[PDB]
Amino acid sequence: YRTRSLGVAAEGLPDQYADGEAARVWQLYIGDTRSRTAEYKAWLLGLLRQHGCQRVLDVACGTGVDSIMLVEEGFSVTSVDASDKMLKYALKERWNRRHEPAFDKWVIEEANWMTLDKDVPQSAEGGFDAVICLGNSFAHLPDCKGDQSEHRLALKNIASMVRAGGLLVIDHRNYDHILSTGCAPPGKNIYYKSDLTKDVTTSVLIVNNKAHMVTLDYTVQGLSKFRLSYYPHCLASFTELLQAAFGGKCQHSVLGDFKPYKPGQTYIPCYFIHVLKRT
Amino acid sequence: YRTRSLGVAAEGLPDQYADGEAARVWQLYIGDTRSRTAEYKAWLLGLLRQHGCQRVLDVACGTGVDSIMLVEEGFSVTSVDASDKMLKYALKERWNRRHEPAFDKWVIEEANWMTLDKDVPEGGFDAVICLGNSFAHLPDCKGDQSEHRLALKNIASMVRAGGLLVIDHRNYDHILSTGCAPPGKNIYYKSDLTKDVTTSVLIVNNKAHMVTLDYTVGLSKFRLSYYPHCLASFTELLQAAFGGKCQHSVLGDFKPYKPGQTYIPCYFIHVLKRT
Amino acid sequence: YRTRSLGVAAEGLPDQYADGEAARVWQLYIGDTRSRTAEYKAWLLGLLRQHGCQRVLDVACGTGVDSIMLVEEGFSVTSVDASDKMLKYALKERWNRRHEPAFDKWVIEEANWMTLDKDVPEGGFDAVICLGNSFAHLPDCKGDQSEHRLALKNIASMVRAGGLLVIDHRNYDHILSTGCAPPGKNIYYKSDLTKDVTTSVLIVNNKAHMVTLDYTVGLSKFRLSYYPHCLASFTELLQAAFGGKCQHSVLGDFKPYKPGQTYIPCYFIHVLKRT
Amino acid sequence: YRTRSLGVAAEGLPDQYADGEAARVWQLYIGDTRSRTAEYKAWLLGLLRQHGCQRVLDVACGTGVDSIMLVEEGFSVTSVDASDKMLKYALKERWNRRHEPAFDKWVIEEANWMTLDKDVPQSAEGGFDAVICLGNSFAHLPDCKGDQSEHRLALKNIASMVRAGGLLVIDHRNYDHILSTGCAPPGKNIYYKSDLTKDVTTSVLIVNNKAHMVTLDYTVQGLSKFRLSYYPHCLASFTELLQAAFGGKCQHSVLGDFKPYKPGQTYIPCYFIHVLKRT
Repeated sequence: YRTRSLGVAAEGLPDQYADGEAARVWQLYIGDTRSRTAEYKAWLLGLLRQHGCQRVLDVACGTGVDSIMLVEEGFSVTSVDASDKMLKYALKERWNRRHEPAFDKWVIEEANWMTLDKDVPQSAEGGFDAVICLGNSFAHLPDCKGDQSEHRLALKNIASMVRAGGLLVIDHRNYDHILSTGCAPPGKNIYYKSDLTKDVTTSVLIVNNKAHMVTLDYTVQGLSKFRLSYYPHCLASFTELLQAAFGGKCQHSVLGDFKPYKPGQTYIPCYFIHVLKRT
Repeated sequence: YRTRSLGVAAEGLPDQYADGEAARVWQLYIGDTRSRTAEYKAWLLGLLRQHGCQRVLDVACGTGVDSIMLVEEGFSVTSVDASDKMLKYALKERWNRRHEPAFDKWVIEEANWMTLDKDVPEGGFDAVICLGNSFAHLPDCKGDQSEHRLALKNIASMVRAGGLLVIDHRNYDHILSTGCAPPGKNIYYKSDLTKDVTTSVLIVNNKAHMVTLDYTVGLSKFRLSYYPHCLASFTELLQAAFGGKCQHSVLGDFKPYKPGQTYIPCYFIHVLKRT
Repeated sequence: YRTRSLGVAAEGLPDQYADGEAARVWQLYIGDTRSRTAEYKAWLLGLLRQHGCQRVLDVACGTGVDSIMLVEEGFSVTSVDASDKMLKYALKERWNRRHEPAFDKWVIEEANWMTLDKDVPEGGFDAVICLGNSFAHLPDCKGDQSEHRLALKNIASMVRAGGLLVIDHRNYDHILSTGCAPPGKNIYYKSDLTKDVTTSVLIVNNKAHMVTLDYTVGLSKFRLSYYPHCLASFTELLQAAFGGKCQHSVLGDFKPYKPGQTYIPCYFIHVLKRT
Repeated sequence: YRTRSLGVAAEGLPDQYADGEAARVWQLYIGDTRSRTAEYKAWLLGLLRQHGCQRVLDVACGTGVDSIMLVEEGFSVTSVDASDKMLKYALKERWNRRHEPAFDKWVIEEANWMTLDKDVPQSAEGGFDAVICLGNSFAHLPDCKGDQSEHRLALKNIASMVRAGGLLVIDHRNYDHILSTGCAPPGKNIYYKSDLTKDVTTSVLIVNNKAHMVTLDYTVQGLSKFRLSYYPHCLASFTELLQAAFGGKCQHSVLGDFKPYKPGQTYIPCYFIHVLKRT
């Protein structure tokens, strides 16, 4: 006997778990995007301009921080997420600078990976010049069914957002390394340096000999604790998933931490970033 | 072993229960308010202009529908709610008409009853409204009503000297005594959904303590709960909230209410003026 | 991600909730029955011997304390319950006096009301007893009381031609109307624990539907729930269970009950004889 | 709003989860102890008689099947478990043969590992001749705190049940092998052959690079599904845990599937069985 159904709000009532220890401390966590690194800004801006990108779809924009950078650099951006919880900060900022003309034109909407075609809006045009999905968000999507086919669908829908000749930019942490050291240490984000000091417990879940989940239990120092989970995408496999998603008719390369990656290199990157161009 | 903590979102992941069969029927319920009755609009507009109210605080604005009416009628409105999931529709609409000047000036923020002083953004508000039976959403978790006392004190303190509080509650005198909260009885917004409602009364230690409605409305279920505030007792809660320096009257369904009258109202609305 | 399914034990592991602060206070509650009142013993023994009952079925024997009395008094008793956790104490005691011949012959098995025919182990029982307000444990999950109908039919069918059913329920007429189930009022076993009880009444669609007692008794909490059976309605349930071929009378606290009497009883006991 | 507290029964009511899909199918599972293997009976009986054991403590007797064998072979047995759910079948059988004199003397009680000293009863004597904990039950005990110290305590208490000169017989599946193939296949129990046909999903949980849990999700064929978890005890470590438990004053050896085990041997045993004698 719950007093209200799961997932239903009520006027003057916080939504179900808004108020808990874990929530309060996770918000402190997605509120540390106050230092975009210089190397990241110069590489994303450089890639999108080498390719003549003007219209960009930011998938899983979260708080909207990559997107605000884009809007400020003159791109025509539409930014979507499934999480209303995160989208609220994006929408706030647009509203604050609602009065800068670049931000008037900023499009922000709700979308889900699984229905991404129906959810995203597409102008007197059709087809985005580049679609970005960065910060290791794709890995947030679990393989609930078991065979990865939700990953297949999600990547098909993202794929289909990319116009002919356009780019998909999409990253994951280096799960090869993680599975093999058994750790996902903190302080490694190459997009935004934190200055929070954190401990992390790393839990690796292997089902029937295939890694299936990586779960990180954070302690941040005011001592507090939250948990986030990821699907451990191995490099070789993800590349394939992406290839399948454009049906082979594409050009693919791999960066490790913004730089070209050649298998065997001695530098072990924190992140792998895939840039595909639709042919 | 949850895979993520309760209450923590993730890029490209629906928040925890956004997607359930209850949620997706409750957002049809939150969205069936497309017909503010003529009677209500003429009453609220009347009461606010009779008193010279200009700057208004809408507490628990939910989708912002009363507030949109106020913005359109030339009031200076700040509208708050605790629920981000309802506030999202208010924010959306402001954004869409962001281009009308009245809506540029519409202020919308998060606030919670228990910290209302710190949350809301000068020398008071002229009138503060809390209508649609929103106050009744607030449960008495502790047991002694000490959270309604605090909430009311915070709402109270939003009202400047000489200003108004308008605050309503469904007629729980009558519900408790028939054991039923029937649907179709909102005097503010006429639905055209047809619904069945199961009414559950929870009495703790001989005091009514909760009223829980299980709706059926494409057939499917959700549940909402309410604290059954009795008329005599609410009046007292409000009187305590201004410390007795106030004047109070009671409407039943927009009309003056005299105890004993034969017309049994669906809602009681208190209008208080701070002295 | 539970680590083991709900309801599956494991060598050298306490079953799921055996160890909680509620459990370990409820087993103090199940164990405070060390004083069967003189009045009760003289009544039940009297009623069973008046009627010539020899072979008796104790339904919902719990710790087996009424049954132990019967074994000691020379009856041929089979005692069943659904709960393994309460049945464990019955079984223990039989084992300890396994060496007295009366206890060798004591039959103790698991059974559930809903399949009672298949579960209990010839040509009927002489009397079937269901005392201590155990029947009221059975909730009306479906909504229409169709599970009490089935249960009663199964209990009924345990009673041979010319035999008795003795079955009681607390006075829920009176509880519903004061809104309180006070403690200290068991007429079968006097506690000397001191307890506070919060009484919660749940009324669905104007029918009382559940009574939930939150006990406080070294201070700590547990909760038990009950279906509030009203006297007039229970009588009918029982009449339907024998198909009308039966005779029925009502005691209030071991004494004849005439509607209107000034003595308001704690318990109603039905004694029915199959014809 | 639960209607009764977790863990409290009521007359004429099944206990909380007694009735579910999972329960109903797990009972089918511990009801397959109808074929003790010949090799096991001849080895346990032989070991206990080589050492002159007469008084035996069966820890985690579950349904009581090893114990009934012992009572029938003339041992003075006391059999304990924490699970009332399993103990119920042991108690049933004793009651049925209550009238055989060997079974009259059979002692059956509730005990928990963590309080095992206080819980078990000890005759006009003190100290059991041998204490057995077989069938991989010890592995049922989780490391909830994190540092294995519950294992330390539990093994101290079992240890302390063993009289001077007496034996502790205590086994675990071969978790070395399991962790390394990522599988715990079915059909491997060397004590009781099943004739149920089962599929198993094997899930390995590695926390901060130490294996922490092995969770088995069974499907049995009437198609039904239940889950059981285990702590993955590695051979080298368990031996140490046991050594620590007698404080070094003991004699230890290891069997693999009833036979002597020498590290490096080509036969990979399903189970490791430790026989320690207290000095």
